[PDB]
Amino acid sequence: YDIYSRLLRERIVCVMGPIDDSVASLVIAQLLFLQSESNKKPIHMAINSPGGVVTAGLAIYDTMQYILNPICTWCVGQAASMGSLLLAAGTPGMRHSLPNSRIMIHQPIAIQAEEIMKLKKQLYNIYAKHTKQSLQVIESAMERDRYMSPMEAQEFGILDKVLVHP
Amino acid sequence: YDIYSRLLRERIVCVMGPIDDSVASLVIAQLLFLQSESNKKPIHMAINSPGGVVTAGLAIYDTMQYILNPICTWCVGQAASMGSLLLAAGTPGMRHSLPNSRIMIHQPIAIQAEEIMKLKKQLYNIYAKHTKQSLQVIESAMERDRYMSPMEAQEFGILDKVLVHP
Amino acid sequence: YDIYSRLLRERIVCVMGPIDDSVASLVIAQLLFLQSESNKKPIHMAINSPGGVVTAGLAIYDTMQYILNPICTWCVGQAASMGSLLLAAGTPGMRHSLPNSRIMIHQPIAIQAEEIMKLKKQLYNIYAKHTKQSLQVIESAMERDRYMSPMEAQEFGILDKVLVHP
Amino acid sequence: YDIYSRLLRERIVCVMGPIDDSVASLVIAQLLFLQSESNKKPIHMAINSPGGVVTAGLAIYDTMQYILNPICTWCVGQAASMGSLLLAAGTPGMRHSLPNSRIMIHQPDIAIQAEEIMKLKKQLYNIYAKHTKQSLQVIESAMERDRYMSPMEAQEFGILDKVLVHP
Amino acid sequence: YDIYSRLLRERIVCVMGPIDDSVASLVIAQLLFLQSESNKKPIHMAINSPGGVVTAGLAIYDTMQYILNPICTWCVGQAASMGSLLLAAGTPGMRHSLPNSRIMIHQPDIAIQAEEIMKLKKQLYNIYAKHTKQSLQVIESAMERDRYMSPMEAQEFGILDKVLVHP
Amino acid sequence: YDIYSRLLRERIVCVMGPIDDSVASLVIAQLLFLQSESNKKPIHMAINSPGGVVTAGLAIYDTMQYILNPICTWCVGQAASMGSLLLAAGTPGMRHSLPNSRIMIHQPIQAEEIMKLKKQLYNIYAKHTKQSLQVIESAMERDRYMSPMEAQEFGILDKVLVHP
Amino acid sequence: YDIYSRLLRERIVCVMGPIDDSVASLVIAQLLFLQSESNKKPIHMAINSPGGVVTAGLAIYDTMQYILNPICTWCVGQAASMGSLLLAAGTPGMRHSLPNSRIMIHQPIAIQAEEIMKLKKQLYNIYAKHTKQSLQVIESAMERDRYMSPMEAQEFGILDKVLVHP
Amino acid sequence: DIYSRLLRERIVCVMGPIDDSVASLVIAQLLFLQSESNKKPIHMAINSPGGVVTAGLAIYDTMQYILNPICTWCVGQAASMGSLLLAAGTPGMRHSLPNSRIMIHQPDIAIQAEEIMKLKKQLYNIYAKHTKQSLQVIESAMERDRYMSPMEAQEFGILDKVLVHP
Amino acid sequence: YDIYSRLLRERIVCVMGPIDDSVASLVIAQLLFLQSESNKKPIHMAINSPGGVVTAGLAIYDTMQYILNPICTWCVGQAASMGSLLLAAGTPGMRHSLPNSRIMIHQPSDIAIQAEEIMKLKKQLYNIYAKHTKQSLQVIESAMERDRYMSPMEAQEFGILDKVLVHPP
Amino acid sequence: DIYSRLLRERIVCVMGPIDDSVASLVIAQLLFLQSESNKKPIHMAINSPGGVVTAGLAIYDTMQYILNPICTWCVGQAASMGSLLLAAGTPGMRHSLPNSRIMIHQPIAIQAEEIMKLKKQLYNIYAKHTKQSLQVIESAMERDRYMSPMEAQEFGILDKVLVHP
Ligand SMILES: O=C(NCc1ccc2c(c1)OCO2)c1nnc(Cc2ccc(F)cc2Cl)o1
Ligand SMILES: O=C(NCc1ccc2c(c1)OCO2)c1nnc(Cc2ccc(F)cc2Cl)o1
Ligand SMILES: O=C(NCc1ccc2c(c1)OCO2)c1nnc(Cc2ccc(F)cc2Cl)o1
Ligand SMILES: O=C(NCc1ccc2c(c1)OCO2)c1nnc(Cc2ccc(F)cc2Cl)o1
Ligand SMILES: O=C(NCc1ccc2c(c1)OCO2)c1nnc(Cc2ccc(F)cc2Cl)o1
Ligand SMILES: O=C(NCc1ccc2c(c1)OCO2)c1nnc(Cc2ccc(F)cc2Cl)o1
Ligand SMILES: O=C(NCc1ccc2c(c1)OCO2)c1nnc(Cc2ccc(F)cc2Cl)o1
Ligand SMILES: O=C(NCc1ccc2c(c1)OCO2)c1nnc(Cc2ccc(F)cc2Cl)o1
Ligand SMILES: O=C(NCc1ccc2c(c1)OCO2)c1nnc(Cc2ccc(F)cc2Cl)o1
Ligand SMILES: O=C(NCc1ccc2c(c1)OCO2)c1nnc(Cc2ccc(F)cc2Cl)o1
Repeated sequence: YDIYSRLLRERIVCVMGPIDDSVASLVIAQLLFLQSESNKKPIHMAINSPGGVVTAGLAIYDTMQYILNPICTWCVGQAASMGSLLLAAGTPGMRHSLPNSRIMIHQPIAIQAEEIMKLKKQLYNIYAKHTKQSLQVIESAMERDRYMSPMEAQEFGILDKVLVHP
Repeated sequence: YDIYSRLLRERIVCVMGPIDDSVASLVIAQLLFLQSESNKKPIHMAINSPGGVVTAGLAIYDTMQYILNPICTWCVGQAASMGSLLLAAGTPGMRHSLPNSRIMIHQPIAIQAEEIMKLKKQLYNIYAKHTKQSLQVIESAMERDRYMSPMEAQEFGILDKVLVHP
Repeated sequence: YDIYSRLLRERIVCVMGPIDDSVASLVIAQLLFLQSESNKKPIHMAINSPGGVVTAGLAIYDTMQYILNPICTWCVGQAASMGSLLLAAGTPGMRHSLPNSRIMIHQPIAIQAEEIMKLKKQLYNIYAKHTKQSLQVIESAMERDRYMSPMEAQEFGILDKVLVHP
Repeated sequence: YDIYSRLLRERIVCVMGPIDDSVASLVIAQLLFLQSESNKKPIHMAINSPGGVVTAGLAIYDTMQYILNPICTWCVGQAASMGSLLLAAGTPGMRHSLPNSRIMIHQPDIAIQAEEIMKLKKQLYNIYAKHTKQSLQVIESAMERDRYMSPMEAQEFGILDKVLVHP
Repeated sequence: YDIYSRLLRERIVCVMGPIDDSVASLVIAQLLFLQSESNKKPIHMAINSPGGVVTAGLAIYDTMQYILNPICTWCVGQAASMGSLLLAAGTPGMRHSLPNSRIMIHQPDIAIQAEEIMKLKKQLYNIYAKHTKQSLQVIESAMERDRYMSPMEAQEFGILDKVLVHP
Repeated sequence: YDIYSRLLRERIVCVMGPIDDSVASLVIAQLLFLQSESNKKPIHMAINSPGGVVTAGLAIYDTMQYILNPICTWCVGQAASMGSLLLAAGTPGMRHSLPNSRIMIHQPIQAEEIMKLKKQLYNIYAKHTKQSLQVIESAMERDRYMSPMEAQEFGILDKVLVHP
Repeated sequence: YDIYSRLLRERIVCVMGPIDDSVASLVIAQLLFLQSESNKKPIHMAINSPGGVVTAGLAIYDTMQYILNPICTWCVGQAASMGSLLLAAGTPGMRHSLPNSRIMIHQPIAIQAEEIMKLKKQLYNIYAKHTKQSLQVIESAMERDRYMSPMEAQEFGILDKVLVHP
Repeated sequence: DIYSRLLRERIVCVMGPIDDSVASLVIAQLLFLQSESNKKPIHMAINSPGGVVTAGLAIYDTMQYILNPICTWCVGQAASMGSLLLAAGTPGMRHSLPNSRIMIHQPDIAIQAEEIMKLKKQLYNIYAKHTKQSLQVIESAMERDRYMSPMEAQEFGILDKVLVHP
Repeated sequence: YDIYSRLLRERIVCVMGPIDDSVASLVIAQLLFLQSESNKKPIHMAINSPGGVVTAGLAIYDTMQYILNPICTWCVGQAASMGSLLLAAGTPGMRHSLPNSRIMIHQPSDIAIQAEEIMKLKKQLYNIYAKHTKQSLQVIESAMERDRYMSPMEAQEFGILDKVLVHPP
Repeated sequence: DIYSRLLRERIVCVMGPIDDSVASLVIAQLLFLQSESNKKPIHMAINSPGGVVTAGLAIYDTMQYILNPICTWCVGQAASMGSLLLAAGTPGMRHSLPNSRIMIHQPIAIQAEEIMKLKKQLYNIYAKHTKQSLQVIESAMERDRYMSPMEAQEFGILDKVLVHP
């Protein structure tokens, strides 16, 4: 009996490792499943990812917003690139992080020059929406190759609570 | 059934081999499971690791502090780099080691220079917290490429009991 | 069921092939398992190994000494490097070998120079402890790139009985 | 069920392909298993091997002699190097071969010194001479020739007892 | 159930793809099984093989001759080198072939000496002549030609008995 | 000596194949070389490239503009991506092409920097073809090749020659 | 003649492609050569590099400063990472750049955490010395994953003149 | 050829890792220059992270054997056996450029445990001889995984002069 | 020209690196070269080898003994396996070693041989060692059994080399 | 090049495995030395474990073709086709160093008959130059073993075993 099954029975979705179309398919499938069991019971999303494909990450993001369930996000280990975007996409008041985690919002098929900027500005708006920061701040922050502490990411607007014990 | 399914039925979590994001996910999943069965019954963590990814180790570490269960750590074979951190992070009075084990605290997507130091100082504080040593002592020891014996590591504050037989 | 799953029901643990951190984890779990069913019924350890990782072998060794069960060791095929150490680590009077086996005690993550030298003396003492020989004999014997016959290794203190038929 | 479990349910042990420590562990486990089911019912060992690791073969050899069961050896396809040694190690009167099988006794894990390889060679010399009832000098001179023997040829030599076309 | 499991319930053994010691072990194991179910009920051998190891092919051949069951051979797609030898080794009157199949008897373990390759070649010469009822002069001269035969050609030669478009 | 040296002795620089930092080093070295022998005699640049590294091409481009020699560009086979940029960067009135060639200006680091390079290419094309920025941007958006006469009617090259 | 045997006759040293220990030896040898021909005639260093090994760059830098010749640096194509350091290390008034070149000072054998910061602070001081900026400005500037235009680098102090034509 | 002219000025380049292939070349050039003049000094430019010990000791023994004075120059870095060759220069003629990195901590065929300590103890004596420090000081220093600045190595006794300009 | 073409003008043959049929061919060619030019001037052999193919080493050994020149051997860095055999095969009184070298005579465990033909080769190595070190066969057999290196002074007292030099007097 | 000076002394090196690539060079050097003088002898140094049969027979026939006397020298080892070239020297001029190893056992894709045709061709060539019977050669070549230089001299493969000149 897979341990990841008894995790699903507790409404926990693990987003660990890089994010590609294969990972997104599972996460989205698990999210739509838990919604059918209850569109009211909250869902916990554990994040330990260095990023991945943007479209695959945006696929999870729109799915997190589409469903009606509240989503508790937990940053474990690290949440970088698209991983921090999913972290900030949690239900307001339910975005958590463990004390020694690291948060990074800087960005490290084949597309055109105008297309990467379309996605980049598309990322600017999503961050500003959930962190309630200005577009100019997000641009300057994502330009810095740096990690943030859980307390730093709380001051930036990415997460709400840093917990040592429940 | 499978021997690894029986260790879990006996509240034993194996942290053996190198540590990456994949290993940490299992350990954290196994840790959260045993807590649900009982937030009072202790958990046994067997460690035979040469280290691994820092964020993955801090992920397990933060989870060890998060849960309420007492955690008995056992160094078998060796516990080096992030492995020694998990060993010293056990519940005080329950950090064990077998007689012929070796303990090493020296540290061997990329990051910037200012970021790895944010992690070393993050490791300095965690060691000093559980070994009850000064930051200068932890820093000075970690500068030496060396292993410690169970009795050597016991005086330093890494483990509490050295057992040949119970 | 599986032939190796039926061996476990007969208290037989197979240490064949090279020894690494993966082998030690499996063997230790089986040893801890058989002890739980009965701390009095003996355990049989079949050895056909050319050696392996030192720390992984010492992990099995400390577990062999830790538990209360008597351990019958059987040298089948060959027991070289760390393999002979586990063979000699059996309960006195229960160290066997088949007639055409070869026994070798000579030794063929990165460590420093002092630490591998710390490990050989760690091997010297364990051999000298179980063969009742002097350290000078063990040091001089391990200097010879050579194999011993089962009766020769019995003369040396590595095993007690050489059996052709039961 | 699995055919190899049906073979095991009929006391048949398959020694096919090269021999390494991985093969020997299974064969020894299957032999110790069948002895527990019955130390009196014979065991059938089918051999189609070109040889393999010497220490792994001697593990099977010592195990074949250790147990109390009679062991019927059947050479199908070929038995070379350690395979013929396991073939000749059967219970006298129970060493078989099929008509088109190929028998070879000439020899072609970790490294070894020179003295150890000659130790292993003389260890092979003694085992053959014991079961073929030939002299050691004959075995040494025969093993010097890079050659195969026919099933009938090996019967005159003492490696196998019966060459069967039909039962 | 696996289609290869249901095939066995109808006494069909599939010899398809190249022939090695691994393939021979399966075929021999399945053949011994069906004999236990019935030493009288026939066995069906479907062949779509380009050849393979000689000793592995001889292993199946000797096993086909050893057992008592009648064996129906079917050439499907192609049967070349050792594959055609097993095709001709069927029970007389039970060797079939489909219309668009192709049969080849021309030839393309450890490293073998020169005298050993001829001993295997002469071993193949005799097996063909026994089952095709042809002379050695015909077999050797035919095997010298790098060529395929039609099912009707191979029937005139003695390799198979029936060429069927429909049953 | 080497046939490519007797080409150099006649003021011919070959830019054929993809463009990397290695190609630019040779072209820049050969361009600086021919200028010393004579800052007035023109230089002939044969181009058969599908593109390459942007920075290496701009290195060649900036050097073509830097030197005082007139630059005759020749599109033979094809000139795509950065190759067409070097083709249009020739001295006005000296940009040639053979009849069966094909010219491509569509283009196959951080997002803000990839965009900085694209807009940087827009200006270089518009400068040498004398077309509007919207025209260059809209043209470079189409994944397609142009005929030698089309590239003349666009400002990329001046003459299409069958025989000298 | 060979063009590379002719660049040297004009006191031109090419620093193009990535920088490793092999490139530095060639560059250093050619620099030491040109000084012997004349310790007064200037040397021209063309730079088209995306960076490389830090120690290899410092080898060229110390050699550029050691020799007595004036050094004219030319940024053609790009000068990133260690390339921008060599560009700014030219003789004041002799650091050039072509109009479409791009300059990057952000930085994209194994070392320890304390040692990578020593190299970073070592890069901070070399940049600050030649650009006449504060250490605080350099640290924040090198933190931005971005390239600079030739005019930007002229204001920041990396180069002195931007030439379209001589 | 620049490498033919380097030799014409009595300069021997030891750059990159050190193997038997490098040592043979270096030894040949050293033996060559001694015949040209047993009095004219030889200049050794070193940019190495270390390598095989026996090859380094081969160069060391050859450097000491000949009668010529030997000027050593640390350029870029001199670590492991490279620093040993650096300190093996003629006293008063061991230089280093300001941004170099000197390391004395240690990271052809397999060797036994006793025969790595004999090499390690062999390195201790050579360092103490050429640095004029005690063996106890050298041993404790070589245990620290860290680099020294040229001025630090000047204070430690590895080199004599740190020059920015001559 | 090449620096290796300048050692040759000074009668120096480099046996540096592992030994295969390719290395032996050069050494054999270089050795016959220096003897034909002069059968009286000595030849200097610098050795920095961990061993190699046995037959290739015996090719150098038989060639070293065949020619008339005295041969000065130099152990630099290390001389292990077949390297020490060529080192000990130098003309008596002309076998050198630098102070930090490491000499090994234990053999580590171009075609594949049979079991009987490896003992024919080991005994072939035993006799050559005992001949040049003037130790007993029982000592050489027992010595080559120890997986160990010798110091130049250790290897001198054993009979492998004659002089340990820091500087030439 | 040292190998160019070797040719100036009429020495041809047959070292390493034998393939069509090695044979072409050796034959060219042999054809070269005959043009220089069909009377001055040629020295063939052999340190080979064998190789392709057709390449060896190509070298062998050329050794027999030319009129020059050919001195063969076994250094290190001469196995498979290497021993054939060793015995193919002019009688009385086939030498060997003391520690050399001689092996006569033979350890594109060809058919069984053509492979058996090649062995019998090797049987006859050995018997011709060693002056032995086919029965002796077949039985000797059947043993996977090496011979000493004195052993091979008693067999007829070489003439002199030299320690010093
Ligand atoms: O019926 C639907 N859900 C109920 C459901 C029930 C049980 C599940 C399940 C889903 O998943 C496994 O167990 C549904 N149908 N269409 C959508 C919209 C949609 C939204 C996001 C996305 F990525 C893809 C889609 Cl299609 O929802
Ligand atoms: O304990 C929790 N649920 C009970 C439970 C959890 C997992 C289980 C289980 C029962 O039975 C088998 O598996 C829980 N509450 N919030 C979270 C999110 C989270 C994820 C990772 C992490 F490091 C820290 C946190 Cl807080 O988990
Ligand atoms: O109750 C214990 N065992 C009983 C047991 C029962 C069933 C098992 C089993 C073990 O293993 C599979 O099935 C126990 N006591 N101490 C520990 C910690 C420990 C000690 C030594 C060591 F090498 C590793 C570890 Cl984790 O565990
Ligand atoms: O316990 C034995 N039989 C009972 C048995 C029952 C079920 C089995 C089995 C064995 O094996 C599979 O399932 C036994 N028989 N002989 C020995 C000595 C021995 C010899 C060689 C070796 F490698 C290991 C050993 Cl223990 O033990
Ligand atoms: O008829 C037989 N019934 C026993 C049997 C029953 C069920 C089986 C089986 C075997 O195998 C799986 O299912 C039989 N078995 N073996 C032989 C002789 C033989 C022939 C060829 C060979 F390579 C090896 C041998 Cl031992 O006869
Ligand atoms: O010295 C120059 N010419 C002499 C010369 C002579 C022979 C050559 C050669 C050059 O090249 C091979 O053969 C020179 N002319 N302009 C510059 C500035 C410059 C501009 C761009 C650039 F990428 C590099 C530089 Cl240095 O320098
Ligand atoms: O001979 C020297 N100069 C003249 C010279 C002439 C021709 C050259 C040459 C050098 O090099 C190619 O052709 C010299 N001797 N010592 C130094 C100090 C030094 C400084 C930095 C460095 F990395 C290495 C060293 Cl050695 O310079
Ligand atoms: O005969 C010699 N003439 C000098 C010389 C040497 C090499 C040359 C050269 C001139 O010109 C180009 O190359 C000679 N010098 N040293 C030795 C012995 C020796 C061998 C190896 C070693 F590491 C140390 C030493 Cl001392 O002999
Ligand atoms: O012709 C000989 N010398 C002349 C000569 C001249 C210049 C050389 C050379 C040789 O070598 C390159 O430069 C010669 N002297 N002895 C032999 C017998 C021999 C012994 C061993 C061996 F491996 C090969 C042979 Cl041929 O031949
Ligand atoms: O001396 C001959 N030509 C002149 C010559 C001169 C120098 C050479 C050479 C050839 O070759 C390089 O150096 C010669 N003698 N016989 C033949 C015919 C022949 C014989 C055997 C063979 F395999 C191939 C051929 Cl073509 O030609």
